[PDB]
Order: sequence, then C-alpha cells, then structure tokens
Amino acid sequence: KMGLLVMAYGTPYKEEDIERYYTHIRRGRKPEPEMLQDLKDRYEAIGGISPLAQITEQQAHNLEQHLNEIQDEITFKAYIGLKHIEPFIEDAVAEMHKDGITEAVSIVLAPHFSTFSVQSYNKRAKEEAEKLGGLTITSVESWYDEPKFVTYWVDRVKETYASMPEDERENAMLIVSAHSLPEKIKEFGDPYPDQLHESAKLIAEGAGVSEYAVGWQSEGNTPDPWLGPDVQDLTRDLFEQKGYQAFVYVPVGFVADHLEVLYDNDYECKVVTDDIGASYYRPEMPNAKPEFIDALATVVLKKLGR
Ligand SMILES: CCC1=C(C)c2cc3c(CC)c(C)c(cc4nc(cc5[nH]c(cc1n2)c(C)c5CCC(=O)O)C(CCC(=O)O)=C4C)n3C
Ligand SMILES: [Mg+2]
Repeated sequence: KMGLLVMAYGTPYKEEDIERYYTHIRRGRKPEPEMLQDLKDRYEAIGGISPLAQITEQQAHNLEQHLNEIQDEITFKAYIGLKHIEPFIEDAVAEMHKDGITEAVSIVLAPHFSTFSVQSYNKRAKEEAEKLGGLTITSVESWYDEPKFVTYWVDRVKETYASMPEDERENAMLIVSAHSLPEKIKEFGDPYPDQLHESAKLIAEGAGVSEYAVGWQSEGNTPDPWLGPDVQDLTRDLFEQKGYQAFVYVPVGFVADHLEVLYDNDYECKVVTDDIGASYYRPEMPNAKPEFIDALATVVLKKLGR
C-alpha cells in the first residue's frame, strides 16, 4: 500500500475559516478589517466558498480510485496536504507515517514547476518525512507536458473556437495564463515562466490557434514586483493593437473552479472584454473530470516507472 500525497495551495472549507486562512497567507498577521471583508466579498461574488474546497477533495479521491482501478500492482491511499489550510502538508506526511506508509508518491495540483508553488511543497513534505523516518517520498515536479493534459485543453479550445460565430472566430485572441509569482523567483533560476510559455505553445499549436498570448494573473499585493503582464492589461493592449472581437482565456496554471478563475477571470477579465465590446470565453476547468483524473493518474504512474 503506497501513499498518494496530493498537494495544493488550499481554500477554506468554511466561510468562518477565511480570516484564519488569510492570516496564514500573511504569515501570522491578521488581515486588516477591510482587507478581510474584501476577500469575503469576492467569495460571495462567486456564489459562496463552500463548493471550492470540495473540488480538491474530489480530485484527490477520484485520482486514488482511478489509480487503484486501472492497475492491480499498487494500492494507493490518498492524503491531501495543503499550504494554508488544514490538513497542512506536514500533517499529511505525519498521518501517512502514523498509518504505516513507508513509500509515497506526491503530486501538486499545479502543472507548472515553480520554486514557490511546487518545490517548496515537495521540500516541506520530504523534510517532514525525513524527520519522522521510515518514509520515502518520490515527487512529481511538473506535468504541464503530459500528452493527456495538453489534449484536455486542446480539445476544450477547439470546441470553443468551433462554436464561435464567424466575425469572432477569425478575429479572436487566445490568452494562456497561470498564477503570477514575485519576479524574485529569478534569483533561483525558476523555470516557471518558461513552462507557462511552452504550455501555451503546446495548447495553441494543438488546437490550431495561430493567435495567442501568454499572461499572468492574480498577483498578490506585496511591496515586490510580480510577473507580468497581467491578463487584464494584456487583453486591453492586444485589443488596442488588433481590435480582437473575442478573447478566450485558458488559465492553464489552474486546475479548478476556485477564486482565481471564477473571479479574476470570469469577472475581472469579462469587465475588460465588456468594456472594449469583445466576447468573453473561458473553457471548462479540469476540476475532477474523468479525463483530467486519467491524465493525473498517467503522470503518477509514469513517475513510478509504471
Ligand atoms: C501560486 C499559488 C498562489 C495562489 C493560488 C495564491 C492565492 C492567494 C489568495 C487566495 C485568493 C490570497 C488571499 C492571496 C494574497 C496574497 N498572497 C500573498 C503571498 C503569496 N502568494 C503566493 C502564491 C499564491 N497565492 C506566494 C508564493 C506568496 C508569497 C510570495 C513571497 O514570498 O513574497 C500575499 C502577501 C502576504 C504577506 O503579507 O506576507 C497576499 C496578500 N493570494 C495571491
Ligand atoms: Mg487581483
């Protein structure tokens, strides 16, 4: 029986947990009253926070189920480990250890590798495992290039373009994005930017979409500069240059209908498209769909030489 450590940034499971979540993100400092209310309002704006955390749970549960279904050599047991929400990464490793797991494979629910979003999680997981002893973790570092994942987005893009009216179909711009990170990741030779670019190329080329651009979104508010351009500004700049009648957003860096997609794209990017008179398109996120889960299972098996 092998452990399957599924990690992610995390989202509050209950509305009452938002402040604590924010505090964790701010490394021990409670958010200012208004700052807190603003975040609460965004969750409200997208229909409520309750559904969100459940997607990650379903992704982990479905992945476990699928992996035990498609092959009969290994019996996987999933453990979710989150960065800012309990169960925390260390606690997940602690439970695997307590459960008797001696070997585990880990995967982060973010296809592109980055020092802040994949490496830090893997590092924290392995250090805790080392500390407890008798537990070896093999970690997936990036999977944006898994053919099945690329195909998922390629098909979603094909469907969207094939369904647009003529005026729009030949005057559209595809914007491929991921979550922005501080520019200082460059001090570590972080390939994150390169991977998003390759991810965009693979998808646009597979879909036969010639007009596309790479952008970043959801940057946090700190004194340091984050990766740009932001999808909002990119959309406007491109419209000003070519006057596109439609924009298709593929937030490939994200795997589910969370705040970044439902708000930063579906609301903020549509505000821009609405403002310049262009149509807004944003294909279905992977969430816990069978096609996506099978892509993840493949990534895990390949990592294990299976
Ligand atoms: C890529 C995954 C990712 C997601 C999703 C994410 C989400 C997110 C949320 C949830 C809506 C909130 C309230 C904030 C909002 C924020 N997010 C961060 C800080 C970060 N946010 C980060 C990453 C990150 N943040 C990283 C990495 C940092 C730390 C960067 C660094 O070390 O300098 C801050 C700064 C908090 C502080 O004051 O320390 C705010 C605000 N972020 C951007
Ligand atoms: Mg924002």
